[PDB]
Amino acid sequence: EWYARLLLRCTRAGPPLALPSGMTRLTDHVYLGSAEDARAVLRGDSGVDFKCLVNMTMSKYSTPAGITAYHIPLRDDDKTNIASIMPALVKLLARLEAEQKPTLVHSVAGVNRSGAAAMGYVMHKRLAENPTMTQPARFVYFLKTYYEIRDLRGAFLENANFRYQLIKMFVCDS
Amino acid sequence: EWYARLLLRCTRAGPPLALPSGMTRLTDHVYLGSAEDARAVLRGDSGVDFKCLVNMTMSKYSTPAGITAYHIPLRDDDKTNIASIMPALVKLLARLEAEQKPTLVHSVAGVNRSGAAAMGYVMHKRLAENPTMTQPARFVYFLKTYYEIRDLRGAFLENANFRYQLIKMFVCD
Repeated sequence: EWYARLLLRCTRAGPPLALPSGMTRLTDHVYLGSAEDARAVLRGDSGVDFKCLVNMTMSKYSTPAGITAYHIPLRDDDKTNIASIMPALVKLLARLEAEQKPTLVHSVAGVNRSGAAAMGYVMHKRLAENPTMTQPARFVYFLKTYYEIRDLRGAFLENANFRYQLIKMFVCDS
Repeated sequence: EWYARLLLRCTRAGPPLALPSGMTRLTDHVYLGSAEDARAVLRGDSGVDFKCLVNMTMSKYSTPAGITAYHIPLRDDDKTNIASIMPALVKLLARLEAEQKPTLVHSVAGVNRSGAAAMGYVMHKRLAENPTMTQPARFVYFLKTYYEIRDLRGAFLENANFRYQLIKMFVCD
């Protein structure tokens, strides 16, 4: 696909000029964070009453009472497949959002694995709101949204493999 | 102005890996070239029976009988508004195309001033044929067209200011 490769290049932002510092609230109940943000939730040091944790790192952890952790172990590399994880994950995040359950999606740096989940969910939410959205409209929305989140976080979805898989799923596919 | 800055991210192709070496036919009657292509037409050494030349350089020239030269004085710098003259230039190129006059749009390197006219005219022609094209559709078409022409010419519309002005005019507006 030409438009997919074009968009992957449009979103090749080069090296991060800042690293994520703090969690970012993507929707009223979905948050994007790092291992540092996840650790703060687990210590009971968070200012948000998180009900769910979406762990996209290799290492599992125990959760205190009242917090449910969903473990999606992924490697931040160029061959990892996220095409079958993403449809289930965006549906899960949309269900937690609808249930008004504050959720933290995280991975070690809070950049690539969790960033891919964050991008997928934001794309999914927009398409749920406008299911008629054309392929060029989806293309431009992905572009604008990618740079909008990257502006807040400094580093976001740098992994070209994941970004391409997300472009294929939410821009190319109807 | 805010929307145009993303497409400008998309068309930052880096350094040219080749420079234009012959004219490029953009449409049935509109061609893009350099000073070298313009001088070949004027010597009667061209392979096309050109009826018009659109000179987008500061220096004017004389034309042989049967050839009409339109002079659009522009400099290739970061202090030029190419947008100011673009609506009348695309309107002129569309009229020459309709009159079926083979036309050569040129500037010294055949990259930036004539490249901006070439990009503007291709955008204009597409929108005239497809007037329902949406802003994202215009965005993607500009992007695809920019890389298509750059692939053929090596260097094309490298001047970021002209490229941004063209995005604003033909994609945003």
